[PDB]
Amino acid sequence: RHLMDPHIFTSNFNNGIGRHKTYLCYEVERLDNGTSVKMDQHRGFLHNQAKNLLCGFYGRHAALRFLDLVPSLQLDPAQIYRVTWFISWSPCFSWGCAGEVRAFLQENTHVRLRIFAARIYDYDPLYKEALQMLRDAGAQVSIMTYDEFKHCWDTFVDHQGCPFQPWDGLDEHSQALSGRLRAILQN
DNA sequence: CCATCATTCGATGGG
Ligand SMILES: O=P(O)(O)O[C@H]1[C@H](OP(=O)(O)O)[C@@H](OP(=O)(O)O)[C@H](OP(=O)(O)O)[C@@H](OP(=O)(O)O)[C@H]1OP(=O)(O)O
Ligand SMILES: [Cl-]
Ligand SMILES: [Zn+2]
Repeated sequence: RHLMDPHIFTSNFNNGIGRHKTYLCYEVERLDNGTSVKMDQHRGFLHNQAKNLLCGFYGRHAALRFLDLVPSLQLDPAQIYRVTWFISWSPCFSWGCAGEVRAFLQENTHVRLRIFAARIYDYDPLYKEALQMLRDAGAQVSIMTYDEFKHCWDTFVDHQGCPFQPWDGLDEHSQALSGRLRAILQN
């Protein structure tokens, strides 16, 4: 029902250009005997609650906003689900975000998590430890390529019929990030 | 409250 402005998608998911915000598009699928049935009702997008020192508020990261909304998803404890995130920045360690996602996965063994990041959040000096902790908790940690960007455009954006138009350098940036993520996950 | 930055889950500066 709720779709993202095209300008907001192309300004926030560009994998060579940073913004001072995080968007997270999410999709939930049920895993059956062999198959997976797509649950169109369980998809949407959100962004971080911005830091706001006028109120003494040091923000709430997009990943923790997703954990906040999990109860409202009303996932049946008797079924197994795969959650996919398409997140403009990779999850941080230093605010405790990777830790809470790990705790979530340990507490909810019927939920399998897949994360595709557009960009690596290395402003956090412990960014490697975040990506390794999520992998160690059983999350698939990946870089967004053309296929994931095009899927997010097609699925989450208010395109009004406009096909995905890849930005210059999309493939080159995806490959370079893919190489940085592989070196981090080798250990 | 915006505007800027060729913008790292905002920091500044101007009014
Ligand atoms: O079932 P297929 O023959 O592979 O059709 C695919 C498939 O459609 P769905 O998204 O409806 O399943 C792609 O998604 P995947 O299942 O392969 O992940 C989709 O890509 P988007 O998710 O990017 O929209 C793609 O694109 P489109 O619907 O734009 O044609 C479409 O067709 P093609 O792969 O033949 O282009
Ligand atoms: Cl985070
Ligand atoms: Zn965080």
